[PDB]
Amino acid sequence: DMSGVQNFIYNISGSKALKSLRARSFYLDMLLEYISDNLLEKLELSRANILYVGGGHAYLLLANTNKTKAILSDFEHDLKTWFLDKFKIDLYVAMAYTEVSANDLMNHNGHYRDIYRRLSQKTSAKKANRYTAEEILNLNHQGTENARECRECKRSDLLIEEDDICEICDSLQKVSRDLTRENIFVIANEGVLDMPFGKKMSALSYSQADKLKKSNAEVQIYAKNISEIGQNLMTRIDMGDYTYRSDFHEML
RNA sequence: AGGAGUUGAAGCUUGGUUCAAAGAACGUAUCAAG
Repeated sequence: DMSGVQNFIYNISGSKALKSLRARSFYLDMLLEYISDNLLEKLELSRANILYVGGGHAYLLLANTNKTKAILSDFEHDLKTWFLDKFKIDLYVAMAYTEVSANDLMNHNGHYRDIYRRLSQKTSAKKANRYTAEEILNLNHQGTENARECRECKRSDLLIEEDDICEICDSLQKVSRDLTRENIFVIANEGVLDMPFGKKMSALSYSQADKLKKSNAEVQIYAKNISEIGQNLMTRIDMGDYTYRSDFHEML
């Protein structure tokens, strides 16, 4: 459960507000996609365990073992720290597990809508008490004063030189500029848009950088269309980007 | 030898016909988009 997605989509006041809007609306979905897929990868598991991924929500179905509990708490700590590095209080995921017996989801004694209700109660409980003590202490201690800010992300750190737009705040605009229908999305240790756990996204087109797919170890592919099912391994991400002309003057 | 008595009376006082028609209905410049 990502909270406050709307105020991050509309955290724009600059010139390029058409591009940044579609950039952020794509970016939240793709963050939720890679976060879920990396959890399944660290759970040595296939993508069949996803019931549904939507706008800000991702419901899952895993096993009930204590090893999964340990890796779930570690995933909690890593993901929470990575958001607290990048989006200070702006974005927050609320992972809560609920346990059910195998008889309990057979629906013979009922008890399924209250499984959703209990998961909502635990999600709201973790939403009520978000950060721990040392997270708030570090988050107040890392404050500093500067004479510059970015104009969308009104934010006084991680700003580039000679120009006054924050690094995600400019990366979204650039990657929104080069984004078409048949374009491919790729993630690796070198990219443009920041994702946990330290692997970025390039979102490069069919161009001179297609040659990474040869020996693409530790590299994943997010697709709009699927044609090749040999050694391509492109999984579909559902995003709708119809564009007639992209210039409003020619359009009118 | 001329005297009187009528000095105008009645009727219609406008009738019908189209009673605002076609045009423009904001254009631009910053803002934005590229």
